Amino acid sequence: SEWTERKTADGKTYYYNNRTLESTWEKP
Repeated sequence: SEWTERKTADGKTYYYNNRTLESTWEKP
């Protein structure tokens, strides 16, 4: 488990990063 791919009710799969505390919306 490296990146959190979770679906927010907005209909978006947001990649939230709690490892370094960063919000990523574009997959590296």
